[PDB]
Amino acid sequence: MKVGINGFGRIGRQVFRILHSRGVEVALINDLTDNKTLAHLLKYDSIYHRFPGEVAYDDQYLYVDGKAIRATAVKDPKEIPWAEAGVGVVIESTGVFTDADKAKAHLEGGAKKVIITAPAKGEDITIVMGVNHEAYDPSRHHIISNASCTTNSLAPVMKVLEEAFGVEKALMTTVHSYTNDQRLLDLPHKDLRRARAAAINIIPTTTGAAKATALVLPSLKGRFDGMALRVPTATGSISDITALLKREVTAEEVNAALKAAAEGPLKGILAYTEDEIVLQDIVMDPHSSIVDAKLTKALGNMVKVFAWYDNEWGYANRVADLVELVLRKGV
Amino acid sequence: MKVGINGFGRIGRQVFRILHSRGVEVALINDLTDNKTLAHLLKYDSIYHRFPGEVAYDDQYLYVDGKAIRATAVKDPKEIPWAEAGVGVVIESTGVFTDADKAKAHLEGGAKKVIITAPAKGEDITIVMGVNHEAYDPSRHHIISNASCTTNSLAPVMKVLEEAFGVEKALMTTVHSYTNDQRLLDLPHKDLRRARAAAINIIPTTTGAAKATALVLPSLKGRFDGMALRVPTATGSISDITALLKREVTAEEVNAALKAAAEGPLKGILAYTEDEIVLQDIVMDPHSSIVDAKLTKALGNMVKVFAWYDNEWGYANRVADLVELVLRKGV
Amino acid sequence: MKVGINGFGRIGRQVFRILHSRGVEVALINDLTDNKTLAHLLKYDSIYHRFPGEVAYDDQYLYVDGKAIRATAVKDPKEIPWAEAGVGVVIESTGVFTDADKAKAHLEGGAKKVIITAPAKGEDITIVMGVNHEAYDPSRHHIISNASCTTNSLAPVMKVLEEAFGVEKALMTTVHSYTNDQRLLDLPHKDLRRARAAAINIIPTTTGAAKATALVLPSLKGRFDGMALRVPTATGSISDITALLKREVTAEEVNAALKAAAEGPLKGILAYTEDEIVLQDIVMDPHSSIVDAKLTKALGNMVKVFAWYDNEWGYANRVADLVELVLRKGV
Amino acid sequence: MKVGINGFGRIGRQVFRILHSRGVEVALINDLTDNKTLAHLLKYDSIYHRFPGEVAYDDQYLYVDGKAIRATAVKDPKEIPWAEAGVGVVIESTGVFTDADKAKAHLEGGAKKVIITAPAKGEDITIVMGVNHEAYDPSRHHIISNASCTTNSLAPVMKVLEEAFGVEKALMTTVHSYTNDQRLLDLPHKDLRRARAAAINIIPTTTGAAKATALVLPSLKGRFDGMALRVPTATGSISDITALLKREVTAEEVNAALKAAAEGPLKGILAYTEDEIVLQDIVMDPHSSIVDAKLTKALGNMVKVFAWYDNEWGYANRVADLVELVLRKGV
Ligand SMILES: NC(=O)c1ccc[n+]([C@@H]2O[C@H](COP(=O)([O-])OP(=O)(O)OC[C@H]3O[C@@H](n4cnc5c(N)ncnc54)[C@H](O)[C@@H]3O)[C@@H](O)[C@H]2O)c1
Ligand SMILES: NC(=O)c1ccc[n+]([C@@H]2O[C@H](COP(=O)([O-])OP(=O)(O)OC[C@H]3O[C@@H](n4cnc5c(N)ncnc54)[C@H](O)[C@@H]3O)[C@@H](O)[C@H]2O)c1
Ligand SMILES: NC(=O)c1ccc[n+]([C@@H]2O[C@H](COP(=O)([O-])OP(=O)(O)OC[C@H]3O[C@@H](n4cnc5c(N)ncnc54)[C@H](O)[C@@H]3O)[C@@H](O)[C@H]2O)c1
Ligand SMILES: NC(=O)c1ccc[n+]([C@@H]2O[C@H](COP(=O)([O-])OP(=O)(O)OC[C@H]3O[C@@H](n4cnc5c(N)ncnc54)[C@H](O)[C@@H]3O)[C@@H](O)[C@H]2O)c1
Repeated sequence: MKVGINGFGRIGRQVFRILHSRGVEVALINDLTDNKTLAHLLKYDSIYHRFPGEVAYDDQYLYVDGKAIRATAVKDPKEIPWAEAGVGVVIESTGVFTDADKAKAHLEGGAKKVIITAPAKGEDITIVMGVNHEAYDPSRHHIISNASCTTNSLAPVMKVLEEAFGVEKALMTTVHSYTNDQRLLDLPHKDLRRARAAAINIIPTTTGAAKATALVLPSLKGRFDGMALRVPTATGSISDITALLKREVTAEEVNAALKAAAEGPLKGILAYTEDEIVLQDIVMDPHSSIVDAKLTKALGNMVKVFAWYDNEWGYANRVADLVELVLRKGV
Repeated sequence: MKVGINGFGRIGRQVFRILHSRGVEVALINDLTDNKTLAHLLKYDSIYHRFPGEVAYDDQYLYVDGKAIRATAVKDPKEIPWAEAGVGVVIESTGVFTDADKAKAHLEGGAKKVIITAPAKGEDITIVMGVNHEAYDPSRHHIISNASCTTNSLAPVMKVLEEAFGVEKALMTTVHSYTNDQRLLDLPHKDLRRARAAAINIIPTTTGAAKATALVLPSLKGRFDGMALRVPTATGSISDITALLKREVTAEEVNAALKAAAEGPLKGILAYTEDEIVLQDIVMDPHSSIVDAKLTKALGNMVKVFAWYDNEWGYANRVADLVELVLRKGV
Repeated sequence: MKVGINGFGRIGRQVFRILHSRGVEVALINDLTDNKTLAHLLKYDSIYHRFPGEVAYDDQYLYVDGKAIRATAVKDPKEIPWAEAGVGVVIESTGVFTDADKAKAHLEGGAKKVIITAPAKGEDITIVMGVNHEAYDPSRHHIISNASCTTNSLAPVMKVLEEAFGVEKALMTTVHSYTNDQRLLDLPHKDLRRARAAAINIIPTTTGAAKATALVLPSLKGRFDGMALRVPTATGSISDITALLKREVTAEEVNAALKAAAEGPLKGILAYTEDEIVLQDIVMDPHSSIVDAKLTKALGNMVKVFAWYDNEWGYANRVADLVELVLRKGV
Repeated sequence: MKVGINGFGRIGRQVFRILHSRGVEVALINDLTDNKTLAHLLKYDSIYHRFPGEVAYDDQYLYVDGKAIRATAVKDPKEIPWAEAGVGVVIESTGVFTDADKAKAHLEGGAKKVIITAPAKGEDITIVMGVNHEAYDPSRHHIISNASCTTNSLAPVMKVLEEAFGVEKALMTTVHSYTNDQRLLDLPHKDLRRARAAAINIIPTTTGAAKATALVLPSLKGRFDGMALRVPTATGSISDITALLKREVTAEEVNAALKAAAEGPLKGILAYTEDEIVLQDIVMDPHSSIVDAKLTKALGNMVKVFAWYDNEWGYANRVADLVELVLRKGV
């Protein structure tokens, strides 16, 4: 069937640009704004710049290189014209329908599969491409979570570590660009930390990306946890894992294990580099995790690995990848 | 009577800090959050830093320096206990009750005078201290307005220009720190320029600040206009004014007029300096507009003048000065 | 003859990327560092991202896409092997040999022309592509200045305002991203303003960009001047020109002039747009000036135009255009 | 005796303000620039703002509240009149004379003690106040190094972990504000990660701060190590310590330990808080390290702790303190 998107925001537009170049068909887009705003933001992105194609619109459609996309503005999933558009797969990027109770609503909209682009509650399955994607059974799995941007950077690295060396416990910190859940200047928020001026602060905040890695790598259940620090950058992040392994290693063995995963089984998902790169060098990179080899440290069995990831673009490519998988499998 | 504050935000909290240090007694603050958050934001400020005094709170009041202050979470100004609390002067800084129509609600609640800290629609009077405050009339003016931050910075200067030389036409641009009406990252908004990422962009935006100056200095009616460029700083702004005067002058003469005013009549509102300062140097300056004398240029009768202003602190001192005026004349 | 670049920094590398894609042959590059560093900085740029191609090096050469470019590290220009490399045209982008007398040293190295990529002093001719490029006389011009990034944005516009409406007086201000002549945090500088923290201030600094337009447009001699405000952005600027013209006009009228120039005689140099763009949308745009049509204001004869420019990319393209000109006309 | 300061930069000037507010007499300041500049730089600070005193100057002295303070521009330590000023303790804060063999010239010039505000090479001793100042020996120790901002932040925490539970191994990352050894925009540098533009990048960098902790807590030799991440903030850093302890602990045990140290023996050096603060909240805080109580986590015997530190102010205070001890111990 066709793909439909609810929530045309940061992940939403990026997934669109990507699905668009791969030649996947997006038939309807629903946000809470007029088509004129939907088309301006798609044409101009502050981070990824000019859209490479022609964008136009009318009161009911988005026109991209001549193809037409229904763009609506229904604040409720139930009433979104899924079936009538030919949409079997609904990417759900609003950020407000992560309880699978609420995401279920696209189904009686006529949608066949919902893919929550964030961690879900009561979903059918959480998938992280590269790690447990073979776990997908189209007979029983309909409401799928693709996990968070962070859990997708942790999982591929943790998997290599657990298989080559065995992991006993682990803690991690992600130093992350700010996102739209934060304030620009001091302002009321559910979290007294995120309530602060995102661009002139380092903001410690909680995360469950670590705990959630246990969903795709059960062996870590109860042995992985972490924290997050938000910093004044717009997109782009880095995961700082500190693992306690089951044997003694040297940086070279750890790096060598990561590099081989990156050129074999985890190809396209996990990457590995030896250059002296900074944040800007990984922006718009499509990998879920980019191992910066020169930073690895090992104190015997307490090792420390670092993986960069573009929380927008990389995630976005993962959503795209999943959608193609839900599709090739009969959806 | 006692001062209440509806809208505990950026301006709301600085005014409070200023009124608190002056001896005025605030008696109720209303916002949309809980007392914990309120107490917290008051105590810690990313820009003005720590609140100098003890702040605490129960599920009812905030205790600043032991003095309890009622605090509520009422979304409708009509349902606010101003009277019940002994609140004569309400400070409206939520920035949603700017049409004096809705603003009028605080009157039903028991208030006698409302002060909109923004450009209002349908107000009794619009005052800019130092310029036309001698025109406030207790018996007829109930819904005052202290104008915008930018308006407050131009007026003092324009007054000086007009009286000393006379203005024929004048256009201006204000380079201004971002504010809470902008976005962190590209997100929908009514103004498409402001839908964009605030901190990594120079954003042109429209401003009524020049036109609104004509309301306090009527001679400029239809003779003054401007633009605004929002830049990536969190507080502090500068006004670049290009005036076409009625006689040929030298920068020296223009500087001399502006200095004389700063030392005399406008003392306390207009400041003048010859030091080579920069943004951070005016952060937390209470003045309405500071003249950077070394930047004055003059081509005959065409002059260019600049004036920094701290859009949060400077402006908030004006609000306090007015609240304290409205009170010095019986509410 | 071939091109050689002296000073491989922000402008030199961009000019290179461009000369490179245009097929011009750069034979020798000189800076103050090793090839590993020249190669790395070239390969990874924070603003324009990965170099689209292969970069390698050795103790003696930089290999860009398989081509060998002699790369050296000589502090004195008299000592650069221009002759030994076959370099006829040198690009002087160090920023330290702007007094033509010092830049003369290049000719005593075997070089036949020098193009100072900055306002010069003592130059044969200062050329602003599109405005007065026809005056370059190969027979008599050898040390050519391409003027500042700002002058190049003011001249294409002022030229149009002078021919269609006639300019009588003008003052401009340029809100500019910071450059390497500034400081990261407070440090001594010849300029007490530039001595301050570039990324957290708005820094007023002086500029001769206005008076310089008078070299390419003699009619502005004694009639145009300005200022600059450096702000927290990496690259990209905007010029705010306030002109006093000779006839009364309407904004639409002024835009129409600009737009026409933009699609005819100034094609490729000047650009005109009507979309509601912000800074990020003009990064890596190749024009010298991009008229932001919706910003024009007009109070009779006093007009106000705004033109964006990317001080790195735009300027670089102009340097590449001048080099190609110099070459097409016989060295 | 009297204090002399070589290298009036970020640390030099903060140290002066501090020593000045304490009653310590600074007799001579040397740097490489003119007096006008030093004074202006002292008077106006982008981060801590205005110097709260009268600053004036003339061709040979600075004047802070009336006191004359000799000021000079001597490029070589050997040629400094340290003695002619009756200067006994020289604060070597330029950043180029951290090699004791080089800082030794201050002695030749007449001083008796040299305090290098940075990790040295060949120093008689390395002190980190609150941890090992009891080892300073006046008769033997003449060229003292006060360690790095980072070590001073790790040390007190490590001391408390080691004594309460015992540290097996531990690694750490410091998320740190940028500093003057980094670049504003891509420019050659020895470190290719630091050659990159500082204000728009998360720059990974090497630090020996974990290894110097062993110099003061010798039980850590070969059991401690780590990385640094520079971020687009101007001042303030946070340390993220992942320590493997000698027994199973709970977050409370650990914080209980740390709280107790702060209220007790480490008072004034270590601090403890349970508020949900962020970076700006610690700027200008005088403590070497501040435990963010709520950020602590523990997986059995693996713990993670976070401690903030204003790298200019916390440190300059430590520098002031050591100056005070070297004086009280007798020069
Ligand atoms: N940005 C990241 O780095 C990142 C990475 C991976 C996953 N995610 C997750 O993806 C989601 C989207 O985040 P994002 O950054 O794109 O945020 P965003 O705030 O840019 O996008 C949210 C969009 O939803 C729209 N919206 C709000 N309510 C709506 C509704 N009821 N129906 C239709 N449209 C509605 C908003 O108009 C907006 O365009 C969140 O769950 C987020 O946590 C974000
Ligand atoms: N920020 C400045 O530079 C500044 C300066 C001068 C004037 N102004 C004008 O002042 C106003 C305040 O802006 P601010 O910057 O303080 O913004 P803000 O967004 O920081 O303040 C708004 C606060 O009021 C609360 N509020 C919103 N709806 C509420 C309601 N319905 N009833 C009660 N409280 C509610 C919000 O939750 C928040 O606490 C605006 O009108 C603005 O245009 C702002
Ligand atoms: N940055 C811009 O926006 C821009 C735009 C227009 C014009 N310009 C002008 O062009 C020049 C370059 O500015 P930039 O921003 O590229 O500078 P930059 O600081 O980025 O680079 C200058 C390079 O010159 C090298 N260098 C220094 N001295 C040298 C020497 N004596 N011999 C050889 N190489 C030497 C430096 O090591 C450095 O790599 C300046 O004149 C600038 O004023 C800059
Ligand atoms: N800034 C911090 O975060 C921090 C923290 C702890 C330690 N330090 C260490 O302190 C030192 C200074 O750092 P800063 O950040 O104050 O640096 P900075 O670059 O601001 O200070 C340098 C000052 O030293 C002056 N100087 C340089 N060479 C000189 C010389 N030859 N003679 C006299 N004066 C000279 C410079 O002109 C400038 O005034 C470095 O060793 C640094 O690593 C800095």
